[PDB]
Amino acid sequence: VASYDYLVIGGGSGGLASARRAAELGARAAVVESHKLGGTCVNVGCVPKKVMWNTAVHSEFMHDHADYGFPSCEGKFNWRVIKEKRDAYVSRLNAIYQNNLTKSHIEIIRGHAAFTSDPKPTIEVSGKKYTAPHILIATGGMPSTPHESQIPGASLGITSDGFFQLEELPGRSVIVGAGYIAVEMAGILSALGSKTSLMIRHDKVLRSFDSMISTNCTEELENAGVEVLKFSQVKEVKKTLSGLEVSMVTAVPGRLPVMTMIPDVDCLLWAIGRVPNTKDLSLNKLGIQTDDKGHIIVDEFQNTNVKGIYAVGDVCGKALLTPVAIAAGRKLAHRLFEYKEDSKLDYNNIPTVVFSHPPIGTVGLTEDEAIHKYGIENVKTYSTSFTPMYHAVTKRKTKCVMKMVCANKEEKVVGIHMQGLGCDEMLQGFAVAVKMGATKADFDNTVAIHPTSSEELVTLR
Amino acid sequence: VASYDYLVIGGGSGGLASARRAAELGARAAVVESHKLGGTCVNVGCVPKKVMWNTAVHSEFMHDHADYGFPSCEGKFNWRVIKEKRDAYVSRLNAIYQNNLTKSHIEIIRGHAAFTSDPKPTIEVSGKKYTAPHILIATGGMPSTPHESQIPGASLGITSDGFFQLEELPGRSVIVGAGYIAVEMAGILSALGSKTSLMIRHDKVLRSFDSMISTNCTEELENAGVEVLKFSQVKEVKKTLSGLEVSMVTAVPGRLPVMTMIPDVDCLLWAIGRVPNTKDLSLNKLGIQTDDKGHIIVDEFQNTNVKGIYAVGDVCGKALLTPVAIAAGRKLAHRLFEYKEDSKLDYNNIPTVVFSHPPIGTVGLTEDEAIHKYGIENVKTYSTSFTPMYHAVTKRKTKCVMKMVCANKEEKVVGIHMQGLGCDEMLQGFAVAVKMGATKADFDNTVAIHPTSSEELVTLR
Ligand SMILES: Cc1cc2nc3c(=O)[nH]c(=O)nc-3n(C[C@H](O)[C@H](O)[C@H](O)COP(=O)(O)OP(=O)(O)OC[C@H]3O[C@@H](n4cnc5c(N)ncnc54)[C@H](O)[C@@H]3O)c2cc1C
Ligand SMILES: Cc1cc2nc3c(=O)[nH]c(=O)nc-3n(C[C@H](O)[C@H](O)[C@H](O)COP(=O)(O)OP(=O)(O)OC[C@H]3O[C@@H](n4cnc5c(N)ncnc54)[C@H](O)[C@@H]3O)c2cc1C
Repeated sequence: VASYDYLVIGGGSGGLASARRAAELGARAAVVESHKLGGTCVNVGCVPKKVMWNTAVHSEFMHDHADYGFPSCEGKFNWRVIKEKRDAYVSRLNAIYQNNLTKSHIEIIRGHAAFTSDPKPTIEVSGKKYTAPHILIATGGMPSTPHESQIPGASLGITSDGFFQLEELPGRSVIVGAGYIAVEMAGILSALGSKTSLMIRHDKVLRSFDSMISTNCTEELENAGVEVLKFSQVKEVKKTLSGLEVSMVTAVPGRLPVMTMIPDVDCLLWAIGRVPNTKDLSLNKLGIQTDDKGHIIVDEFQNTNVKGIYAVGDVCGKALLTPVAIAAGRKLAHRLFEYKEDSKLDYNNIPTVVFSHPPIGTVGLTEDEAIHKYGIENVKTYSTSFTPMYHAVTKRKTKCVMKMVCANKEEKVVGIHMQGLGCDEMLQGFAVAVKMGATKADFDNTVAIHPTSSEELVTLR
Repeated sequence: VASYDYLVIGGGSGGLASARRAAELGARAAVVESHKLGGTCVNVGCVPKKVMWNTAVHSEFMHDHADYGFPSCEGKFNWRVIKEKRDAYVSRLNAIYQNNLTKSHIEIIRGHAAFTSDPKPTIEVSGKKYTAPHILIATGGMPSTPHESQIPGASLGITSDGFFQLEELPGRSVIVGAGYIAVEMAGILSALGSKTSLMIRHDKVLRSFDSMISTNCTEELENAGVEVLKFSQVKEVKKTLSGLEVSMVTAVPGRLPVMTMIPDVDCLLWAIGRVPNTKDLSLNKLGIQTDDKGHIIVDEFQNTNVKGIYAVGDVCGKALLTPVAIAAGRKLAHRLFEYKEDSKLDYNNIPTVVFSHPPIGTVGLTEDEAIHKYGIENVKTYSTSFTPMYHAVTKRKTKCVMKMVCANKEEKVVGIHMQGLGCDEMLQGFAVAVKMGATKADFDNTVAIHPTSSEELVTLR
């Protein structure tokens, strides 16, 4: 039984981040990974997605070429040209991450880990046993898919994982789901040329975001050529002579339901949710607490109900973002190996960017959350809607919407929500400001940068 | 002699901003303008420049089309197509600004204003006299040009004003100057297809910016095809049979000077400086203080040496930016008509974006200024240099450089400097943070947004 100071299960965003900071602090650490280092983000997440988003953005701007005095671009997009370059980039990143580990003297145990029946917390990878006074579970999650029992022919559709395996652009695609992953996929496919439909259970996408955003995003999707099928869901899917045939039910409130068949579908993409990767961990062997979805339960310090065992990242089911897994993993390493018992991550004011077209940026409370926390009487919001200067000379147009949520008489900025060109790189700084507890006065007393879209946020009235 | 509560001379950024805020406070105001409302920024500055920058950005991205799986774009840029659309946009803005004035009940006195010999401060516009207890001078400035006496044939070149009158793309252009206007002009002309040369007196451009920026910007200019002629200056210009012939002297330190002739130049653009517009104001009639450049001297409250007379904007020669003129103008209106005697603009931490390729963003002190203000021992800087993810799949590359200047043990962020894709919309928020007095810890405790370039600033080490 080989012993280490720190055993990290899962070589993804949180695991690697935690292991590397620990090693820096003098801990003898080891990382267990059954697949490719970098985890979900690097291999089938953030990275390949951003590359594809940059590709879609190229398509959109190509539509404006003539408006800007250039000759019209004619071409059909060649998917496998970009797919190959994308795959290669991911390969380079994998090699880099391995190198980072070796340089830090972190041992890499290749294989699938599971807890043993042994008294003191111990795991087994390929017959060999390993243990440590501190063990971190950062196994992440996977795409959720419907059961054939509930939706016949469900296994005929793909998930976001399959999306990155596609070698050709699907002629016709149907995406099911209304979360950020669904929105992003629909946006990329549509911009690249696929006749795309997005099937959502209600009337708007991203319903957990501020109402101004969900409303605006749904509209922009439609303006971009995406067919948004509201109040609908798949009843069954079947393989026809040429492609799939999707049977769906549309039940608009105050109306009679109606069944519809969508034929000649080349790609059915399920983007309905994520499930934690805890099934084959043998967590029961140690009695580690989980909820009914399989998420590991942790306190504010990432502690599980068992001493010496922690969890961070997607596996805990809260704030499923790479930077959050990373920050939580680092804060943990500092608390354990630098003995800063107050070291933990504040899950409030975590910023998010959704790579739609245009992109969405958000941080803090939505107007509704602020109203429930401070009371309608104490919440004031400021907002604006304009057409970015970039479209002053184009026939095609997109909008830019911004909303600031303030609380109390001091007008503390508790939330910022926006969608528009450049909003993806615009958010970070304001997020710092909001984390610092800025008030509207602080924003107002900052000289604007002109001409930009960002200056609108410091000149709201 | 018609009397008002507030008389504003100049209908540009600062003048209009001040007049409108004053009216809001109940003041009976009037604005004197001899030309087009909107001033320099709207008519021959920020606006038309940004439109042209967006056009140049289109050209750059078109070079990457093939790399992103699209068929190569072939076309020659058609200048007058964009010039006409640009002119029209400026026309719309002019109409809008006039409307804004009327709606606020601000009187517009068309004509050139000058102070009279009259005791109490009075001005005359087209024979009629006007007065007020408070008069604001916001006449801005104009492009500086060499005297024929010093540089023969100087009048053969154009200024930034002339640049916006160009109806065709110059085949060969030479820009003289090393400030932001020169850099921007060179960048646009070069990207649009003109064989461009930038003539600078020393070895780098933007020498008043942080050394990392001036160095990087000079390199990027060269990588973009701009011929940077260092340690050179024009000796004389003459009109030949086809275009201009520029005679220049290149005096590299530690070398013998050498004269060179640049033939077939279609456009010689002087971007050497700006002179204040105070010459025909008859300021002497009231003994208003100015420096030897013609700039009106003011205290921290925009007061001139004469009671009841103020000045803001480019005419005062400090921080020549539209947002600064606007903020100073508004702060003044609040002090005068809302009686907030402490109302004034803080000229520290004013953010600036230079629309180069890639764009530059800066706010606060450069490393050298921080060292002179706090001492080498108390100044710490953090920086990084990387290739934006957007170029992971392109043959063409640009870099992204970022530098954070911290002071004292607390590591207060006193300066942020960067250049790279997206930096134009990235700065505003960090500027708010810096204005609030953030420390490196505040930046470090803000969760990153991934994948973006902006996340690099909150993960510096
Ligand atoms: C399509 C999509 C796009 C996304 N885009 C973004 C974005 O753009 N920005 C963002 O911030 N987030 C994004 N996310 C979410 C981000 O990918 C995850 O939040 C992040 O990867 C979670 O980090 P993790 O450490 O918790 O898990 P993971 O990264 O998933 O790593 C878990 C690792 O554990 C390994 N593992 C599992 N079980 C064990 C075992 N029993 N033993 C050994 N190894 C094992 C898996 O192989 C894997 O590598 C994206 C998610 C996806 C699916
Ligand atoms: C090429 C260039 C690009 C620039 N790009 C930017 C940028 O991108 N962002 C930025 O922030 N800044 C930019 N600037 C600087 C910005 O244009 C000025 O900082 C800003 O216009 C100054 O405001 P002002 O109120 O002081 O003067 P102005 O805008 O110049 O207005 C002065 C007004 O006074 C009028 N006037 C003058 N004399 C009198 C008189 N005797 N009576 C009656 N009317 C009269 C003039 O007609 C004019 O309209 C740019 C400058 C230029 C030249």
